[PDB]
Amino acid sequence: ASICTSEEWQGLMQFTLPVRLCKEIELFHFDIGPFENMWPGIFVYMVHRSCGTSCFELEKLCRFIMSVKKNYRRVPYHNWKHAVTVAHCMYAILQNNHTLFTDLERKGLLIACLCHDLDHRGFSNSYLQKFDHPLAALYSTSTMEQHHFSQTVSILQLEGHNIFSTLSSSEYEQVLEIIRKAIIATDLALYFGNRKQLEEMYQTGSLNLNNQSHRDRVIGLMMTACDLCSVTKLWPVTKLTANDIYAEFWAEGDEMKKLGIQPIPMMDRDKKDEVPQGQLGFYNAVAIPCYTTLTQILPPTEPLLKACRDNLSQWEKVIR
Ligand SMILES: CCOc1ccccc1-c1ccc(-c2nc3ccncc3c(O)c2C#N)cc1
Ligand SMILES: [Mg+2]
Ligand SMILES: [Zn+2]
Repeated sequence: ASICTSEEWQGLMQFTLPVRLCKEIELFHFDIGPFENMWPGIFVYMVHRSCGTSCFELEKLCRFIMSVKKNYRRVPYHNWKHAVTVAHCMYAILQNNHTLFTDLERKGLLIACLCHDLDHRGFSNSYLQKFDHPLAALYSTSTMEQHHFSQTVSILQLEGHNIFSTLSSSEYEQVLEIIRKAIIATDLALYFGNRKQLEEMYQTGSLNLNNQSHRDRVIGLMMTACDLCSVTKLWPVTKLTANDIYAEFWAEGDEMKKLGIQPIPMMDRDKKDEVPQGQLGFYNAVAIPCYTTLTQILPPTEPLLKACRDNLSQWEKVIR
């Protein structure tokens, strides 16, 4: 794994954060998009507010963040901006439900959100598994997700990067399991089963947050809520993000075509006309149920569902 220069992390320590952004960052609709130079700084701020000013030794934290940034590729969608967008959505969830989660979970989840797509190559799990890529031989299921977690550990086991070193033997193992389960939950393939089980546990009153399996499941749905949060931003932001998702999906579809294989419509740039109906189906089948279940379990997350419904109405306006 790549190591950040000393200039990078030292520049991060002195980073302030405009006072006008302090109130803005707490809101679910917050789009980091216009503050590029501030993103690593935005992450420090979020960790300090949620976990406390002395949770991690500033040196190691700033080293970790800048090295996490350096290991993200210059892909159109699954890049550094995506990692920070996802961590910000988690920050907002955690702030709005602060005491339902422990100090370890809050630090584990923020770190996992930032690391969740580490070293993403611009390719899906279906692609890598179809074209027998080495990563697909090393990890049978949740291919990239298993690699993203492996990349997290590689950054942790770097000189002066171990942000969890002050925890106990027990706690370090706990935080690493929280991170692993959270990163694996970002594999959309696992989501459908997860969401169905939670809807069942909620509608029958059996859901219990103290039950570790039920807990891991709620945490899993939170990771999904964060990973898909572009659908919860203001319409022009959601639109702009859709261009980046497509830029990546269509570059994948192009590689498949060169190998004489027809990609699914979302990865086919010749099928752009079906983008509005494709977005519509995704909202109806994935996004809406995700936020609906999340709102039932964690009511202060309701603005995510409202913003997703608002965007569903927008795609509906595009179709007509
Ligand atoms: C998958 C997660 O990516 C996202 C993550 C976050 C937000 C949106 C998305 C998202 C990407 C592509 C599409 C999409 N585009 C299509 C284009 C043409 N024809 C069929 C299509 C289609 O069926 C689908 C589907 N679903 C839908 C949703
Ligand atoms: Mg991912
Ligand atoms: Zn992601």
